Amino acid sequence: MSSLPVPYKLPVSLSTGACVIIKGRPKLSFINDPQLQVDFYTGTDEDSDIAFHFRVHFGHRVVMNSLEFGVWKLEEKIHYVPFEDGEPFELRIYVRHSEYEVKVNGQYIYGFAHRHPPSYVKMIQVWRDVSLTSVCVYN
Ligand SMILES: OC[C@H]1O[C@@H](O[C@H]2[C@H](O)[C@@H](O)[C@H](O)O[C@@H]2CO)[C@H](O)[C@@H](O)[C@H]1O
Repeated sequence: MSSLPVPYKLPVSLSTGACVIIKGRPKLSFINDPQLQVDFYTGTDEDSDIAFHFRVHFGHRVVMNSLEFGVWKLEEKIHYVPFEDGEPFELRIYVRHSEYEVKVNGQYIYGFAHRHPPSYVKMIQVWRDVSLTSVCVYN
């Protein structure tokens, strides 16, 4: 029941081989339609673009996208992701040469083809209805 502040922001540097590990817990029950959002920004300003947007509608679906010149682009969705109601989760995002690889709770979930070079990602924001245990960037 320790937590980072939410919304949480940190500066980052991403390269091939890097891994973002996010651990926390939904802060509300699923019947309350809670959400989790992770945004990889290509700048440090409020109005910077988002190279990778990962949004969990707990109990319903996951959507992924990018924000480019202020426009949401092609939405990619996952019907089922194994987040458990009331349980802690572990989310990992690996930076590969051609895609981000998304892992949740020991399962491979998705490969998101890059739309922007990861070298341009400058900060990450993790927010909405979560308590956050830790946000680590490796390599
Ligand atoms: O694509 C990410 C983007 O989704 C918007 O919401 C979408 C919603 O996901 C979709 O089911 C519906 O058909 O259209 C909505 C508007 O495009 C969010 O508004 C936005 O914040 C992003 O999360």
